[PDB]
Amino acid sequence: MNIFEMLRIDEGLRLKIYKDTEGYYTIGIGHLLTKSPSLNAAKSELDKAIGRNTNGVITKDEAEKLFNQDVDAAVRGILRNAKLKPVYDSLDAVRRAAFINLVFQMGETGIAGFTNSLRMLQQKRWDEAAVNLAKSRWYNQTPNRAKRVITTFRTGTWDAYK
Ligand SMILES: [Cl-]
Ligand SMILES: [Cl-]
Repeated sequence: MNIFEMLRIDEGLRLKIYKDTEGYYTIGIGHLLTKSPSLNAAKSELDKAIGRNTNGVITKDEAEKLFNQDVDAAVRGILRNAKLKPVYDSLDAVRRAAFINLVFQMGETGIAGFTNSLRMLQQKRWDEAAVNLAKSRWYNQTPNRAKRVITTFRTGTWDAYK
């Protein structure tokens, strides 16, 4: 198991524009297109991201390409972020994948306040961090995915995902 397979389980793959859990226009492997309500604004962004007139549909290859870009940008953002970087550095390989998942999902941004959880993770207080992470809109909105991520942080293994 690796970050790609992990996120592919969490996000699924859809080749036609769809709405995500928050109601946003998405495509592929969790690739957010726009937060606007307009399906046309979504088709426009999609064509712009693909470099072709897509009519809201892409191929598996095109989906995989967006995915590779997005994981690369997720990692790079973490490494550029002064709050994130030290946590990431401190973690083992599995837990690093858990942190990447969290950022892919919610942006460098929204996780902005796992301030307390982040300090807990850096300190390696696994159980306490898992408890703190669970007190979040994140956990309440997408409880099954949150549980898997949380378990990866607690345990440092891929058990939640076999
Ligand atoms: Cl893009
Ligand atoms: Cl879920």
